[PDB]
Amino acid sequence: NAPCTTACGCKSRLLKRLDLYTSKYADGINNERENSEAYSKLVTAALAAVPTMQRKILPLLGAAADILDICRRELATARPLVQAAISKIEEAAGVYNTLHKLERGLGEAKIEFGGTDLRLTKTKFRATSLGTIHTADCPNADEVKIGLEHEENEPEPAKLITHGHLDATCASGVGQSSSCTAVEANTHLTLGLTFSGSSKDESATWNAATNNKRAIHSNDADFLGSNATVAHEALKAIRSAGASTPCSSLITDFNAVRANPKFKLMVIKALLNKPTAEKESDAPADEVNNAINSAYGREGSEYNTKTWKDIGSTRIPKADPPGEKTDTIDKLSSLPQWGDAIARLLLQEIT
Amino acid sequence: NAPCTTACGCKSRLLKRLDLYTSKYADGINNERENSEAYSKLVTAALAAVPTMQRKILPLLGAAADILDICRRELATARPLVQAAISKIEEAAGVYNTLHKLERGLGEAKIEFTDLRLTKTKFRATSLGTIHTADCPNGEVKIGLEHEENEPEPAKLITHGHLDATCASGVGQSSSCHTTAVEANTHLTLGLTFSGSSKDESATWNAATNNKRAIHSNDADFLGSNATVAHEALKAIRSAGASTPCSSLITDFNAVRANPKFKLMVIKALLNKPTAEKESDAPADEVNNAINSAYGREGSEYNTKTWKDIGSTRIPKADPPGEKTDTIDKLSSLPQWGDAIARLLLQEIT
Ligand SMILES: *[C@@H]1O[C@H](CO)[C@@H](O)[C@H](O)[C@H]1NC(C)=O
Ligand SMILES: *[C@@H]1O[C@H](CO)[C@@H](O)[C@H](O)[C@H]1NC(C)=O
Repeated sequence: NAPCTTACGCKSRLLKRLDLYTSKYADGINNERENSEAYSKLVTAALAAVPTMQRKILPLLGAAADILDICRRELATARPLVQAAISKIEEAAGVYNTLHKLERGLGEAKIEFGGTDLRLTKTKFRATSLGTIHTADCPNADEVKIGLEHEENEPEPAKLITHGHLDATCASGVGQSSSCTAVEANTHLTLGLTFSGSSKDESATWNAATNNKRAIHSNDADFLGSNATVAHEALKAIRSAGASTPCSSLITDFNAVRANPKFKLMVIKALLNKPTAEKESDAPADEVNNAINSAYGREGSEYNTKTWKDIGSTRIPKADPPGEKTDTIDKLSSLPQWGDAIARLLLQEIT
Repeated sequence: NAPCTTACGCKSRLLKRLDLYTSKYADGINNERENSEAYSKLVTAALAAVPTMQRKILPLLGAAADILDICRRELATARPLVQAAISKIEEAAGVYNTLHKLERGLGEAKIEFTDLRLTKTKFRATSLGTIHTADCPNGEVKIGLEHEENEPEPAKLITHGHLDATCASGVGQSSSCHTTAVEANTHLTLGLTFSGSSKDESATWNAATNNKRAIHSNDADFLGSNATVAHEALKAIRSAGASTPCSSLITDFNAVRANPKFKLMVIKALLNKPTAEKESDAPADEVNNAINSAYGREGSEYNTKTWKDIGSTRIPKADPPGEKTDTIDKLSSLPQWGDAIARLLLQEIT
C-alpha cells in the first residue's frame, strides 16, 4: 500500500503490476487459440459423426460460437489498452534506469590547495569523481502485495528525484578545522552534486560551520515528469474498460456451455425428438435434464472424459495419393486437415 | 543513414523504426480477423448452398483452411518477437528522455571571491544540478523495412561526464591561476558536462587556467546496452522472416489460386472426378476452364460475383414463433452462423 522508495523498487513494482495485465491477456490469447480449435473440432465432427453422436454435438455448436465470438471481441477491446500500458510502463522503466544511475549522486570536485600557495593546477584536484554515475546492479532484496484486487488503491509510482543539490564543504587554516578564516594555502574546498525529492537550502547552518558538508543551493531536476503518472493511468484504463481478463471462458468447460439458452434449446430439438421447438419451455425441464445427463454424463460430468474424447475419435476423410483414406480428428489434428475433411464430406454427400 | 546525434532524434528514429514492424503486425492481426470471418462464411455457405454453388465453394474451403492456419501460425511466431521489440525500444526511449534532459550539461558552481572569505553570495553561479526542461525542437533520414539491414546501431550520446574548470585571477580576471595564486579578484568555476568521448584537457589548462577546459572525465554510461538490445530485437523479427505475418487474404483470389490445396479440389468438385487425389488427374486446360467458369476468367469475378453469391446464401434463423431463414450477409455474425450450422445438420438428420 506504501509507495515505492528507490528506483530499483519502483521499476520492479511497476513491471510486476504490468505483468498482472499482460499475463491475463496472454491467458486470453491461449484460450482463443484453444477455443478456435475446439469450434473447428465441433463443426468437423458434427458433419462426420453418426447420428447418435451428431445429436450430442449439435447442442454445443451455437453455444461454442457464442463463446468464441465473445472471446475474440474481448481480446480485440483489450488489445489497444494493453499495448498502451506496455509502452507507457516500459518508457517509465527506462527513466527509472537513469534514476538508479543517479541514486548515489554525481560525485565531487575537491581542491586541496596543498599548504604552500594558492596557485592552482589539476594536481590540486584530489577528488574529481564529478560526473561518475552508479554502476552496480540492483540489490537482490529490495518492496508489498501485488494483484488485480489491490490495484484500485495502489499509489502512483514515486518520482524519487525532483531537485539537484550543490553540496559544499570549505575548510581554511592549518589542519582544516576552522570555517571559511579566508581561504588560504591549507584550505580544502569540495563541491559536489546530489539529488533528492525535496528542495534544500542549508546555508544558514553552513555559513557558521563551513567544514560540514551541506546542500547550499537546489535546482530543479524533474526527470520523470508525468511519465509514471501516465503509466499508472494506462493500467487504470484497462480496469475501467473491464478488459483485465479477456477471453476467460472455454468451450471445453461444460459450465460455459450449459448456461447458454441455445444449448438447452438444441437439447430439446436434437435429443428429445422435438426439432421444431424454439423455446426452452417446449419440453419439461426434467426431460431436458435427463437428456443432458444421458448425453454428457450426470450434470455434464463426462463432458471432457467422454464427450470430447468421442469427438476427437470421430473418423474423417484424409487425402492420400493412392486414394482417400480415413483417420480420427485427433490424429489429423490441424485446421488444414479438418477443412479438407469438411470439403470431402460435403462432396461425398453431393456425389 | 548516418547515426543519430541527439537524444530527441535517436528516440524519434527508434520509435519510427519500431512502427514499421508494429504496423505490419497490426495488418496481420486485421487480416486474421478477416480471414477467420471468411472461412466461417465458407463453411456455413458450403453446408447451406444449392449444389451448383456448393461445388464452387468447396475448392475455396480447403484452400481457406490452409491460408487461415498459416496466417495464425505466422502471427504466433511473430507475436513474442514484436512484444520483445516493443518492450526494449520503449525502455531505451525512456533513457533517451533523460539523455535529453542532460544534453546541455548540469550547470556549474562559480565562486567570485576585497578578500578570500567565502559565503554563498560570492557564488555568482549556482546552476549545478539544473536539467534541461524544454521540449524537443520541431541529425534526423530514410526509414523503411528495405533500409533496416543498413541502419547503424543507435548512438549512446553520453558515455562520460566531464569536470569543467575555470580559474581566472587578478583584477579583471585576466591571468591564469598556475602563476597567479587565487586572490580576491579571482573567479573559480567548476561545472559538469557530458559527451560521447573521454576528455582530459589538463595539460593545456595547467598553463592557462582562465580558459574553461574539461580537466577530468568519468564514466557516465547511461544507456549501457539498452539501445543496442532494442536494435537487435528489431533484427530478430527480420531474422525470423516474421516482419509481415498473415499477409495473405482468403478474399484475394491470387492467394487462393496459389494455395496448394486449391487445384485438386477444383478437379474433385468442378471436373466431376471426386476420387481424384493428384493434379495430374486432369489436364491443366480443363482445370483452367473450370476455374474461369466458376470464378470468372482468371478469378476476375471472385469478389464481384462469387463472394456476393456466397453472402446471399439463405440459412436458418432462430425465432420464437418458429425457425425463419435469412442470408449469411444479413445474419453476418459467427454466433448466428454456428447456430445455423446446427440447425442445418439437424434438418438433414430429420
Ligand atoms: C515522458 O516524458 C517525456 C519528457 O521527458 C515526454 O516526451 C513523453 O511524452 C512522456 N511520455 C509519455 C508516455 O507521456
Ligand atoms: C537496460 O539497462 C539496465 C541498466 O540500467 C538493465 O537493468 C536492463 O536489463 C536493461 N534492459 C534490457 C532490456 O536489457
